[PDB]
Amino acid sequence: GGRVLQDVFLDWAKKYGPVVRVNVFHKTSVIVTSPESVKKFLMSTKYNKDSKMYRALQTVFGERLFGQGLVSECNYERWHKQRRVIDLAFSRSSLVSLMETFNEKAEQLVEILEAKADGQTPVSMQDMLTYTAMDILAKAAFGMETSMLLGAQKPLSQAVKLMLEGITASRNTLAKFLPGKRKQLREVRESIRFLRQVGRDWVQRRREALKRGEEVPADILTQILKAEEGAQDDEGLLDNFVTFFIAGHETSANHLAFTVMELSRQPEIVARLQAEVDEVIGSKRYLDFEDLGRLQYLSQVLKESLRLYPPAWGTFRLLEEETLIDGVRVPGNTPLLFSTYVMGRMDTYFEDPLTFNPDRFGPGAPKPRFTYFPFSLGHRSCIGQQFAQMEVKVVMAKLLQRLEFRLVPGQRFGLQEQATLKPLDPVLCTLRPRGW
Ligand SMILES: CC[C@@H]([C@H](C)O)n1ncn(-c2ccc(N3CCN(c4ccc(OC[C@@H]5CO[C@@](Cn6cncn6)(c6ccc(F)cc6F)C5)cc4)CC3)cc2)c1=O
Ligand code: HEM
Repeated sequence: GGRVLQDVFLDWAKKYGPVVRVNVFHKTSVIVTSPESVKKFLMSTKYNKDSKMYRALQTVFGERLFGQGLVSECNYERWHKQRRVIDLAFSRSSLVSLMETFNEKAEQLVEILEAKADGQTPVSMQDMLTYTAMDILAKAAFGMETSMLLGAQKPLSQAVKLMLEGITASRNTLAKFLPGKRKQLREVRESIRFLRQVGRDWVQRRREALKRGEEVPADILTQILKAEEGAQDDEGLLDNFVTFFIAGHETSANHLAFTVMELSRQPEIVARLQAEVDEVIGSKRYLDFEDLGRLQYLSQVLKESLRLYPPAWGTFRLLEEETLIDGVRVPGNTPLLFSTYVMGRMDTYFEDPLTFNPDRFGPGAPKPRFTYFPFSLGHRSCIGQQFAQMEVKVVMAKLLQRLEFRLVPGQRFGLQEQATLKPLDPVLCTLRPRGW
């Protein structure tokens, strides 16, 4: 069964009102599920991330993973310094110029799949979408080619896989430390060091090029380095390398996987997606930036996919002074937990919440008001939002143009939780070419 901790929180939120104490963490924390509260705490620089919660990202099993990178830096000043600089890499011109990378990798994904489109060969969409998102990220952020889509870098994607399973366990055990052997523990440490070392090398390869007076176009890497000029160590730079290395591919992959998974049982939705893709791009191969804006219906489908299946389920702020929240006195020094997964599944905020219905986001439908935030909100919202929404439309658009998917019998629709929420089963499918 693929219930996650988020599902328990949901149960408790429906039953116990909009402020609920939990005791699964470092502390009595409080899960906060009223829209007004979401607005209050997220939409204000006055509230900041809980350093105690994000320590699980800082280091893992004694090994430095995300450090004080852009996600896990809780101190506002130190965080604003990083964010000002790194923001330059996500300008509109910065993103428009990634379209070629997004197209190249999307195209390459589809060809690999058309090569397997006999209707018998089982293919892990979760693996495939992961390879694609990784190849996009490496090229787009770091100027490097991983070619996982071409069977390359098996150790790299092994290190990522273990690091992530490692995060799952780093939360837990829990009496389960006698059974789950030292093998897993040191493999995770190995993996985490593998990742930092890839960072060291790609920082090297980059510095080498600049030293030969070579011309390097402005980059996420360019901006992470610049955020680090003056530092005694490269250690704050590696934090940011690893953060972007994982954040910039894993959750885009989960989102793609959930979308393909859910679409496999929504034939009407699929037909309408096909109809839209036919009129916007036809059978043309490259999608321009202007084309993405016109995939209106595809936007709604993805928004709806993020409402039921948000990979990044929420966030935590620290409540420093005792405050009254929805009629409940909550003491100072208390961690607040926000969940877009929880709120998206409450019939209080969404009629018939288990029905996948993209019309909820149709033009003219009032936007959800603090009941939906798959990219978080306020100052600590996702820097990579537009980047993600772009690449995901590029991939999904191409799949829809050329392929049809059928989920392999015995594949489940349920969730697991690693660093993020993702499908429990890979998304094993057989494929045919569109029109069969
Ligand atoms: C027995 C022991 C016992 C005692 C000792 O008795 N004990 N005592 C205390 N606890 C304890 C304490 C704490 C927990 N927590 C449970 C989980 N928590 C947690 C924190 C942060 C989270 O952030 C999620 C990231 C955010 O962003 C993403 C997504 N994303 C955005 N853009 C792109 N990707 C992201 C970022 C960067 C990347 F690089 C990749 C990513 F995907 C995902 C999520 C969860 C904290 C630990 C549990 C138990 C015990 O168990
Ligand atoms: C569809 C996939 C994506 C979703 C659902 C997602 C969602 C989120 C959310 C919920 C936050 C977490 C904030 C918190 O812990 O409170 C966030 C932050 C962040 N994400 Fe994304 N994201 C995705 C893709 C991107 C990609 C492509 C990148 C990089 C290119 C990335 C970069 C980051 C970083 C650096 C932050 C921290 C920003 C800051 O605190 O200033 N994400 N993401």
